[PDB]
Amino acid sequence: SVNVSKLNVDEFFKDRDGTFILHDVQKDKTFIYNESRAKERQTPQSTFKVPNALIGLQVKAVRDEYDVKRWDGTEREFESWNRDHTLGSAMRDSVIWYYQAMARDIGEDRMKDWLHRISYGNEDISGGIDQFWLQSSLKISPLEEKDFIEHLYKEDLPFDKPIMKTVKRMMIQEEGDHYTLYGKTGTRLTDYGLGWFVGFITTDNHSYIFVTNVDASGTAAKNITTDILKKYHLITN
Repeated sequence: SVNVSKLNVDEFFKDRDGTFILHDVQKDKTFIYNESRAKERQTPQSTFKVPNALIGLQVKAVRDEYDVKRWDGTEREFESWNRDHTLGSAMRDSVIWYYQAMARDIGEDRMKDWLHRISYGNEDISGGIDQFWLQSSLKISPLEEKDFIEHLYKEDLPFDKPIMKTVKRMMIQEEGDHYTLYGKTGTRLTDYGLGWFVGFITTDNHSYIFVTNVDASGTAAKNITTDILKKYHLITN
């Protein structure tokens, strides 16, 4: 099994400004590439869909991963956004409008209370109930994102356990024969100059929490992550 203290990911960050964090759950060891950036609080983008979904389910703003919100008919920038969505499909396709509707239903008071309860970054929602995670007031460091995802993995958060199971299932990106990859991307869609992929991977007898944060798109962040996990024989088939 991989010894994360001996990782090297230099080849995947050439000509990039990024950080990579990998935590071995069973061996309780953490590798960090670019610790300075790992400590820098940044806007979470669609990585906020993870805590947003937990809170929205917990307060019954939405019923389950299948809660349908009908598309209003307005053509938006991405084709995948221009159809009816559910909590789960809107996570998979980063459908901002769905999560904005849910955030408005959660409301400022409950959102503030929950972000304080889970100590999510600077907890700053002053940018607006349906805007604060989108290159706005809320900021969280890559290491803080790793801690949050690790708490979700271990279910050391103050949510009902079935809600945490549901949201983790909504994060499934690839279900192979020998591994399951969970994750959420985020991108700053103005310049595509801030990108995230946060999540975890399970194999037989091993699991790992990861965060990639980079001066590129969320897709680039995800591809860097999967390249690293493949290199170390965690993503196989």
